[PDB]
Amino acid sequence: NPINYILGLAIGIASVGWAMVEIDEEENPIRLIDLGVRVFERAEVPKTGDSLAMARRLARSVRRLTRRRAHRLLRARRLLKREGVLQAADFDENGLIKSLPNTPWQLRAAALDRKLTPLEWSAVLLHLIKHRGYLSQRKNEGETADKELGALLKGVANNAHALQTGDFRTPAELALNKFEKESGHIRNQRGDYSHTFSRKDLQAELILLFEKQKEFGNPHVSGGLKEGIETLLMTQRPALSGDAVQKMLGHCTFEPAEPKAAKNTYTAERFIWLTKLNNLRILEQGSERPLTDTERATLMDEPYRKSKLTYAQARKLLGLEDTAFFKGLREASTLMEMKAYHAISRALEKEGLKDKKSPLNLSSELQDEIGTAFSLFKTDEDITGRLKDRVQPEILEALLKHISFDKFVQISLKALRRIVPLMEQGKRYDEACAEIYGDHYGKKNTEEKIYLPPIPADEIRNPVVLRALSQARKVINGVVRRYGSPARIHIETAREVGKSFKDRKEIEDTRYVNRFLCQFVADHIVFASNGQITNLLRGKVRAENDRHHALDAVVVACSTVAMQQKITRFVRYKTHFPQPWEFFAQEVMIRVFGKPDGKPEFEEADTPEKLRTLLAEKLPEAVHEYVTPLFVSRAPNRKMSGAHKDTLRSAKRFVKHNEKISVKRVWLTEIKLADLENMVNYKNGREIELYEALKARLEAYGGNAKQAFDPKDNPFYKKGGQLVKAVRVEKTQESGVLLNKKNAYTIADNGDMVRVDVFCKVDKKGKNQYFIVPIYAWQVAENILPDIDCKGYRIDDSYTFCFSLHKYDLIAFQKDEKSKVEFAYYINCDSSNGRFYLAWHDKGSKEQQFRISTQNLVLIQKYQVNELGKEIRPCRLKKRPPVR
RNA sequence: GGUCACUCUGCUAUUUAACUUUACGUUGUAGCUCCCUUUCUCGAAAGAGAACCGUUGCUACAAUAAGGCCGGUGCCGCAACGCUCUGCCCCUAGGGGCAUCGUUU
DNA sequence: TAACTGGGCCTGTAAAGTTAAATAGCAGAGTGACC
DNA sequence: AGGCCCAGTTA
Repeated sequence: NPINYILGLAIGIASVGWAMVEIDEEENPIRLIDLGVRVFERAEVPKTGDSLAMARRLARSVRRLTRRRAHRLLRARRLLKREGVLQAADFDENGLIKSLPNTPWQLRAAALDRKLTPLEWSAVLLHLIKHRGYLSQRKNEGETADKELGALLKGVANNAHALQTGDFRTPAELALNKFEKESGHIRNQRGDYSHTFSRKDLQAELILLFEKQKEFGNPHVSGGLKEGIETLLMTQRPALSGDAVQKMLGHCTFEPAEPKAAKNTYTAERFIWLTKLNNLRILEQGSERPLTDTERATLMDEPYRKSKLTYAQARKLLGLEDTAFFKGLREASTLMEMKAYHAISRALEKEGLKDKKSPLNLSSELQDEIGTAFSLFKTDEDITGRLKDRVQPEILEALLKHISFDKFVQISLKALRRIVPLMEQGKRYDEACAEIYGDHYGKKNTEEKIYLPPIPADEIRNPVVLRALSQARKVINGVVRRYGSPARIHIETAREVGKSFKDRKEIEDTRYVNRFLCQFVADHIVFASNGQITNLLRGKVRAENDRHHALDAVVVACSTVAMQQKITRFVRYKTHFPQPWEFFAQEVMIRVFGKPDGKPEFEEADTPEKLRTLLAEKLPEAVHEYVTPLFVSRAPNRKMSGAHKDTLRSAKRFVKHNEKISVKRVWLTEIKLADLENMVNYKNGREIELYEALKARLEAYGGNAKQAFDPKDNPFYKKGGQLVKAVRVEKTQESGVLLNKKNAYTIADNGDMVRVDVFCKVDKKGKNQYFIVPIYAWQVAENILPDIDCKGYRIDDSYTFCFSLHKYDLIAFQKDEKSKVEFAYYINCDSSNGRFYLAWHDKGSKEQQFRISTQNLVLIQKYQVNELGKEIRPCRLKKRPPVR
């Protein structure tokens, strides 16, 4: 099996591809061999550009929030029962309070003046616990500039200031006189923050109430009840706990199994100091010069004595005035800050055993330990658990009172302890590294294999580029595992593939430019091509990616020569760089498209034999049987995960009387004429005059609902004087998802179809009718297998099972009794008509390059297998797979 | 000497991953409230007055994935990656592919 | 009265913190490989 | 972009 490969691969954000070539003795390729292109599912939400895992993280966060709030209210009700406020006869079967009042603001205001019923008192407590305001929970240090206070902070601070004035005693009293004043309502509406309170003010109201209801003879003012309610109001789970920081740390440079040193460590701060000092060889007298040993020793230990050793103090300590020095800094801005030592010193001088002018002292190892503790942990529990019986209790209490460390450095404490004395002597960082670790300091151990392994867990930041590198490794290994190891493959990352979705939309080498790809390919196995000069080699060209990756591939296969040499020379500051060779300038255009030949309108060479024979008769001995008509390979998605749509709609009629409609309120600002036509009180004829008034108000502005119905400029009023901010509108709901089935009639649109199972049947008039059934994620969660085919009737035993498929799986095409074979790729399916969206070997821009097809009478639709760059086999399945 | 790349430090900008909360929004149920369909009752008429349902606004409460686990204030569940355990599909005992399998947990 | 077909509508959101990591720009120190 | 309905047309 003779083999030779310098093939060449070109990658992009939405596609990768490769084209093979036969090489000779030295750096010269003969005729090409084979090509194949894979496409991508861009790893980001298409329109927004958000990460796919970002929505998952937000869903997890809101799940946790909702669940913890529910359980906090449950604990509140259990405490209400225990402390004797309410008895078991006051709780229903679901644990809720019977006849619980719905006026907690008025009751919170009246509790300042009168006695409260146990029901009123329980309602007030539950209302204070459920709506508890915002907690600052940020670093207590600050300055005299707060410019970025947004809407939430502005509202909270304004309400707090209005509560600190001598007119309103409590937040509920202020809420009642803002309810009446201008808002008309109490809470926030339409994403506003004007009415939110600080949790400190709500805690103050809770304490003051408890005191007042102690004055007025409320029987339930127990200390246990007060402590429980205050704990339920104030307690929050910590943001960082345990190894949360440790699991997020990088790896030390030289020391293999050692964690990074904290930036606020003694050793690390002295290391930064010595780095600055020894690399400060910057004194310009017309020529630079280092600092002598006596100069360094004199200036070194001043940052401990004073607060900040700035450049002015440095000059005033030793130097002159004419050889200005102080390299490439062009005032004197602090030059160094011993922030860890100075911060510990001022914290201990605040309350502890310390004097202001006197210099403080502690074991350098203990300083290291406390820095590491405050960087790796934030809760007092974990910090004490790490520093108990390592430090004294009083100084530990002071440190927990006023110390907080955040950042880290790139090298461990062990390597730092080995390195910093060599810098104290005067040696440079690289000198110490070469002296200690023998100038190697990292062993690639280049286990060059034929197959390329994947990347590790902490691969890179960008998930789009992570997926790019993963599928690039896949496509490279697929060809290396069957065509031998390549000599000078190809490299090709587009300027847009690198990074910057937002800049990508602005455009419609500042990127993660192969820093993990170049290293990976160079170690575990090449030609570094440049997309700018990758269009160059003599040979637009149908920008729509039928084979748009193939040209980039064949030319990334040709970048190893003086072209790149004087390209680097032109990057340094050359006119001609042609490389015409092998007389395939138009043969490649013939092969990669299939039927291009400069004709631009001709039947595709969709057959192997036909393609080879026709190219043999086109512009002789360059024909190689190891080729097949090229078509793109789709990365398929078979994930069974997904979620239903977030919008909740009424479904009382849908389940009780089985009319296929949902009802949802629509704001008058986002309303349209069709919504008015689907008003609940209009289509049943309840409120015709209101409908006519709304229609007139909309038509007066020609459909501009944001301007016709605008608060504070054009409010709408019903007959009688009641405001209308939204109206219930009916929508057609053929299929849905029932939610909260125990306590309500609520539905949500299906969303996230995971797969489609297609059955085929005969016996109407000797013809084949196909029925297609959808399967969504919620059905997989509920473990059900549907039997209704999108418009069709039930699936009985008569219908024989034919197959099932997911997105991007290819199938076969009839389109009629007598037509062409038309292999295509699934994209979507229609829940109403059963239609299919499809795309063929053309890149398939979903906006315009779509194809629509209905499926009831197609006379042939078949499952297919479309593995690597071109390895298409026919797959057949006969056992209907279930869902769990 | 220039070009590129790499290690370390400082500052800046952007991006990514994890976690803690708040305020909304949506649906439902109550209560008060704006309209209003229908059906009745009292009326000899005029006129009143009730009731279900719909529904405007405000307040409260509930739900806010659907669902999996298992030796309670419990862990997961809209993502990515991979072939060590399984299935499917595929290709020649060997090898791939895709997962409903596993990992980040 | 049932399919086919082009058009077109609706889709969950903002704000406040604790962290870690990745890319790029500038300044400072060095290394190595090419031109 | 996914989901899928709407009004017209066609067999």
